[PDB]
Amino acid sequence: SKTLTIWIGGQVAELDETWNSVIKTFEEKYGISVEVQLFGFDTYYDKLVTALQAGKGPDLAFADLGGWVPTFAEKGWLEPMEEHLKNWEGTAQIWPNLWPTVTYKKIRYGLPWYTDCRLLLYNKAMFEKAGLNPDNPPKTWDELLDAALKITDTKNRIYGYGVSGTKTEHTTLGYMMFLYAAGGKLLTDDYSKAAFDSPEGLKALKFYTDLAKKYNVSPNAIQYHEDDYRNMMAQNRVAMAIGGPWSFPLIEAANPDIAGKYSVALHPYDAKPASVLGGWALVIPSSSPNKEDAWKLAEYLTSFDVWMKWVEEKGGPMPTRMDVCKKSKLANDVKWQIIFETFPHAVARPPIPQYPQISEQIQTMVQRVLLGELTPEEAIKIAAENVNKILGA
Ligand SMILES: OC[C@]1(O)OC[C@@H](O)[C@H](O)[C@@H]1O
Repeated sequence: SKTLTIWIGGQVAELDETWNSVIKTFEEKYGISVEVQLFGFDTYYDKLVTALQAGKGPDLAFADLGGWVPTFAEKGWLEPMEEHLKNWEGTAQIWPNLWPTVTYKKIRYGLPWYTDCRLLLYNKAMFEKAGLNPDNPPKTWDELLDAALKITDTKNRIYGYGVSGTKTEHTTLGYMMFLYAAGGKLLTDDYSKAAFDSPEGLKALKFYTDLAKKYNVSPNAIQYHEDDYRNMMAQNRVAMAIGGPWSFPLIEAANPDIAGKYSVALHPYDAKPASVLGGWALVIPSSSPNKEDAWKLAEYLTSFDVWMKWVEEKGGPMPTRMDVCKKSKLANDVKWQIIFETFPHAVARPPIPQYPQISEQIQTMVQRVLLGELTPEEAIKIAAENVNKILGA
């Protein structure tokens, strides 16, 4: 009596014409009507939590691979998908580093649908205009700073490197990119304790925020993040940001003339190369009255034919299926060589129910420094203390 309802969230929800085509094909094939709701990234967690707490909303929902599935599963909000995955042809094709991201107490509660890792996204034409070689992007923090300073011309609203400092996950991810590039870690290996209140973590915090505050190579970091910077990049106003394969269809939609005029590279680093893992899974709420049809939709959406067509048309994000990654023409593109080589090393946000609260502490830490309310030393002390209380609660 309830129409099958899917909630699609995050940046990929902008590809609404592609989604409509995909869903219509499903309806034709299965004779099941689908109610679709699309959600922007920045408020999607709060909306999804609101619904799951109430026992209402979707039969199938997007959930971030960055800790949401363990958080929801711990509460009993999600239907287990072990039995379905055991019987599904596709299971052995999902990149294996993705299964821990949707696992709670050795049970899988989500089906990874797209994935990514984070990289330097940069604008070739802007490098060239500044007298830099586009095909030789910065490899180190020192080179990143030099290139960012050389490109920046704030008087003409031109910026070398966009720093995310909003109260959004992008800011945590930005800090993590620099933390791991400095040879630090977010939590201890057993997740019991904060690990970022270290000399490495301080160095990362100071450089990430200095790019915005001292060196002034970013638009206002308190107001803007990765997705804003990608759109500015399409206008040739921001030369470098953190991004990845989801960025590709989106930047090309914003400015079709930018095709071929942007690329990706391993993000510049200090002590160690770093990348962070991301993406979205499909989950079925335990309160759904339509659980079997919801699985049928998940199965269809994560099928070979659907993902082959998606990649053919849109060129991103990265399929969670190995066979599509390997059999599609993605590998012909140099952008994708870099992605496939980096992905297996990408570090994961901790797959624990505490993660969203922890991310909130990292966001606040960065913001308070950017706002001049706290020194990096003061901010990182407080954040780590709060994370340890969260983990001990
Ligand atoms: O694909 C980009 C993305 O949606 O950005 C936000 C992250 O939290 C997600 O995991 C994903 O990487």
